[PDB]
Amino acid sequence: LYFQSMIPDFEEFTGHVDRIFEDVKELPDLWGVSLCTVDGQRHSVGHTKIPFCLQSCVKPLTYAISISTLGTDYVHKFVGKEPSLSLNEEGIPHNPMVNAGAIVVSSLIKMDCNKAEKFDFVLQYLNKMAGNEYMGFSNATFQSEKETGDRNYAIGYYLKEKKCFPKGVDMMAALDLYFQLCSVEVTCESGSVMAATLANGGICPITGESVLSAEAVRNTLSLMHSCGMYDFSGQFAFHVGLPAKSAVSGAILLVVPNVMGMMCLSPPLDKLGNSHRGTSFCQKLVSLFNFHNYDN
Amino acid sequence: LYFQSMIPDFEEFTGHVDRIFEDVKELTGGKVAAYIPQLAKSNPDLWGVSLCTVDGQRHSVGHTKIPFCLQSCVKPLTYAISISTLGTDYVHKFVGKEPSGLLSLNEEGIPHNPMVNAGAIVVSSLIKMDCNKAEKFDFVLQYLNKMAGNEYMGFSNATFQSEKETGDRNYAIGYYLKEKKCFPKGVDMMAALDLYFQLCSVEVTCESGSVMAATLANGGICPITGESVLSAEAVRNTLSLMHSCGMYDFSGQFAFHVGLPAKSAVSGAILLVVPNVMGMMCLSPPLDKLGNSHRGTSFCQKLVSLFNFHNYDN
Amino acid sequence: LYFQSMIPDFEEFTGHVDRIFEDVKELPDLWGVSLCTVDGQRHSVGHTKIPFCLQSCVKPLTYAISISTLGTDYVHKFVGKEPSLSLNEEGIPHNPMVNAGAIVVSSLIKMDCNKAEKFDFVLQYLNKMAGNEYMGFSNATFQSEKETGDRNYAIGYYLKEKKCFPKGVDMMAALDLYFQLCSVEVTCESGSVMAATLANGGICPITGESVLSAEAVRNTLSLMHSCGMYDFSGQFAFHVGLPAKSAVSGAILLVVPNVMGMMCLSPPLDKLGNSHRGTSFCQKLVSLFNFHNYDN
Amino acid sequence: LYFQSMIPDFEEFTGHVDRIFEDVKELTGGKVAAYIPQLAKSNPDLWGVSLCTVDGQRHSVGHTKIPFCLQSCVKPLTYAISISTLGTDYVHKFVGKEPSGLLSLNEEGIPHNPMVNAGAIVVSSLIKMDCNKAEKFDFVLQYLNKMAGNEYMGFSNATFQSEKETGDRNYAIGYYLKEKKCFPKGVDMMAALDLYFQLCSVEVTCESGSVMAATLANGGICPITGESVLSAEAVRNTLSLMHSCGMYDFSGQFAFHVGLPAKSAVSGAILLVVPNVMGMMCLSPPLDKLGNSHRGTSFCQKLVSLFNFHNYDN
Ligand SMILES: [Cl-]
Ligand SMILES: [Cl-]
Ligand SMILES: [Cl-]
Ligand SMILES: [Cl-]
Repeated sequence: LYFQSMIPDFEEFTGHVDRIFEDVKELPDLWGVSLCTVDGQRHSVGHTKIPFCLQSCVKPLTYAISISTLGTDYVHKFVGKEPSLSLNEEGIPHNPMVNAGAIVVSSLIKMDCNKAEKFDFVLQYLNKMAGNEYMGFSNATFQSEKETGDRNYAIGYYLKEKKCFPKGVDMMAALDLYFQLCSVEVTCESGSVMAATLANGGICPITGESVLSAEAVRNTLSLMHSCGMYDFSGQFAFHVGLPAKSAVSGAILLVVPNVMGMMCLSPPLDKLGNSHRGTSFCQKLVSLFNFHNYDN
Repeated sequence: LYFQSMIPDFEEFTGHVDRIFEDVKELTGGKVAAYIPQLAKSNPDLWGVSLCTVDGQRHSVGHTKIPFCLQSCVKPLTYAISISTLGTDYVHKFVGKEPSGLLSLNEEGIPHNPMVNAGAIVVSSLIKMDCNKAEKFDFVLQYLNKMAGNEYMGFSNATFQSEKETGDRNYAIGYYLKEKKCFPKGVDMMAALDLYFQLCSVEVTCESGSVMAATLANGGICPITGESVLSAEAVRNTLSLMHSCGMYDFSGQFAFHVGLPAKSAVSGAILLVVPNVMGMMCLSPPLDKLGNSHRGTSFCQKLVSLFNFHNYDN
Repeated sequence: LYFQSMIPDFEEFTGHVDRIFEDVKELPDLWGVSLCTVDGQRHSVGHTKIPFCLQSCVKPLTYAISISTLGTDYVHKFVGKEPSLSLNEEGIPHNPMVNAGAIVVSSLIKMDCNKAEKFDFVLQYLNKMAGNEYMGFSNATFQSEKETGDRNYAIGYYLKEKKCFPKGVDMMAALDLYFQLCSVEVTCESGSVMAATLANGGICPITGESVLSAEAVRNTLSLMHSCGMYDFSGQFAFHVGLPAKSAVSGAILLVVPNVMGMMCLSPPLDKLGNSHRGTSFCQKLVSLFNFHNYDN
Repeated sequence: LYFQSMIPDFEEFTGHVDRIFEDVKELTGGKVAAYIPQLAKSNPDLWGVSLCTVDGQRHSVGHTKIPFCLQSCVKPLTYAISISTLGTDYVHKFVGKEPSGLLSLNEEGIPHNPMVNAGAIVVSSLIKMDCNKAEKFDFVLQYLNKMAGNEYMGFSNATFQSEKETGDRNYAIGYYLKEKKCFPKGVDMMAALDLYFQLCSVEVTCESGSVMAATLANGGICPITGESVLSAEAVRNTLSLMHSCGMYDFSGQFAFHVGLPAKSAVSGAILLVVPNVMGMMCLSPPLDKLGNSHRGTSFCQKLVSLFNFHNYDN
């Protein structure tokens, strides 16, 4: 019912999406948008079958998995809940959407097990969030972050120094898993289904599978709202007012709660590290359809 | 329809409100700011909650007809008036749109947002710039009256004179804003402070405050009068900034656990908006360390978590 | 004896001073340098009889007077001792050379008395530091700081809010005195004698009068060394290595301990608010004569 | 002549040194860092002071022949070597010249100064860039030997291996410097860390350390050998930065009350320079809250104030 009021006519709605997508082209030239509604209707326009690495787009997914498997109380002994590297007053990374927090979050998953298993455990949730659609792995990107990710090594050693990891966790193992998860590949199409799972309270809308808890989803959407677009997060919360997560790949994972998930891809980044076209497209779509979280 | 799903049964809902109100009485911690024992506003046991739904249903429990000064609760109201009369583009040349950091100016040389004192002082200055002191006040008071559906609205001259004589923090901010050139042309800093102190001294009750909060919950239309008070744009902006900046240093925790637009004040008030459902005003003077009502905050957390009112609840 | 080794031949020394003064002209066009040795020898070149307001150059003088009359222990309950507005860990202005500290310092002087008397009490020390040479007052500058000094009013109200003043002190009275003292006028010639008093352990070298205590002078020279040139203080300490104080008037009060005091005037300021020519002249003079505090 | 005025009578001077050394034994507060009870360096009662005048007179009292690792005391020595071999202009493209703030990079994107770990790591990297690990070490060790007039100089492999295995703070700094591109061309970050950890593990005694400090007091000429070890420019820079950055967060207090170039270390050492008079090395392991020797600092304050050695004493 709520969905029906927000999008009465799907074909008409996709027509407007296409028009905005087109306008935004007035900005390689990779440009794609896919969406998946909470009742499983789909639309892609442009370059939506090209694989690309999740990179930071994975941060809310791993956080949601940690909450789903361990609960809020425990997770947030190790990572904070608000916008900010550095550490906060309690001596922990500010939130799960900044690198230091995402690294700590990564360390929390299946602490009793090895590298291969941790990865496979996360991957099983990601597969289900995507309704078993396209999910790959870029060894090129993985090896590149391993060899050149000095910023993350610096953060890792700092977290270790400040005692920010759970007992018995090897810092280097946690970094290795974090780099692996950043190297998972999706397309706009599969990514949109993941975002739709978050839009749909943690149930994958193309399979009906329960993937994440309501608590995990609520927490994740809250932190995406406030921390999901790096230095542009405040502007985005004000003008667009929806949970989103950006990445250096030029991806934007956007959630419209109880309506749809979307994944946009356009590699060229603005000064704040967010897709120039993706961001502009979100603003135009939300203004036109009154999807802002505080639209009446 | 949407309201019906969020609150299927009003009477049953008010029954839960009453019970939580009662449970929260067990909480006695916190310190009252600017305690004057003769004054009802300083009573640590003052405790009241009122609400007004977007379709005009009402419920009060406890001390809901005791007047108290809006103080910081006026910040989002004056902001909403400025946007409604001048538009986003113009207002936000003079004030920012985001949280500051647990005060200063931002990268563009302007106060971080309308919910911190420096931003609220600038926002005060923007209203009816071509007119005099009396008229600015009356123009704001007319919007406030209408937001409250013409229910109780007073003025505390004692509070006004007290802030004038001892509000050193705000004078420091005022001179700093002047030094950094943060005010519009033709504005006298001292006049803008004077107006800000006046607006902070406007009095409401839980009941009249709840209606102001309901006007925000209802897209800018006062639900007990049908009047179009604020533009939709004004309300949307206001609710966004209340969500992220409305509870001072507790704003992050509140956004995470409660997930609603709220504004706290040193009076121990909490103006809470549940969009498309209701406005609520809670009052309990004893403050926790971050300056927010110990009981009010606890009550909001319990009510919102029981009823799934968090903005991102499924 | 020590002076004799540092400057064996005064006439030869002044000849080099003149040559540097001249070189620096390759930079109104007000430009003057005066010096006064600790044994009372004098040299001026350029515009050394033009009065100008001490402004910030007064900050170390008022601080020295406070120490001389009240002692270190007491003064430094209210003001800190190191480079940094804001307040420090103990809730007090960082040092006497920043505005907030200079304002608090001003408040400490003759607390039991009125405006006129406070001023006259400070003025009696300043007169004696200058060996009774030129000392005036600019009402233009005083009224201008009163009407336009919003930064200082902001600081004043902040100090009052944070309870940084001694008991019973009216903040506005303290600001008024601080603005008055900033408006005291000297020439390069009279100013050089003040600086020579500091170079000579607190005895005015043209009169033999004991003006300030050894403790006051030592403290003052220490803080001038580290805090006396605003954001350029670290560079200056490293390359020049002498106690100096700059002001917005384009003045530089320079002390060469046990050798001489100097006052330079050149109104055009660099980006950090210090006289472009004055600063350059200090660097060249010190490199040539090996006057750096850590020169062997 | 200048020396004669500062210390008119050597024997009388050493007598006062001895008495202050004795008085300071009453101070037992402080905490020993990285306490290993088998190791002499961890003994809270380890207490020694040696000095060497610029004309080569010597005095030791207490535990002055116990080796200990230079740790941070090596920072100003490696810096002085870099300036002496490469010059100010070149070195200070890679490291700043001033105190940081009670860690990060400065406005120009470089470590704040050579006395903080990040600056000392970069300074390490600058030395003999065209050569290998063994040679860099030996080249620095040769200057250190000469600064110490060929007196005691050792190496603790236990300390070196310990920092390699558990120095997480320094690895974090190292990767950050690499990320921000703070090293010269051709330098491997890990090699520079390894060298820095090696130099920190070089051992001296109070006696040999005092001579190194005397070389700095004497314009770069080792006073017990007459050898020209460091350039005048190197020494002047080094003493300036020790004055302002040498005692971590206590540097301001120390500059104000003591007014001399000094460098503290986590070992409880204090290398103190009295220019044109003497070098001194004090050792007492228990540290105050800011990481400086509780007894050493107190002893320096008492000695300097009694003898008027403050740089701005008249
Ligand atoms: Cl790794
Ligand atoms: Cl006023
Ligand atoms: Cl005044
Ligand atoms: Cl290593």
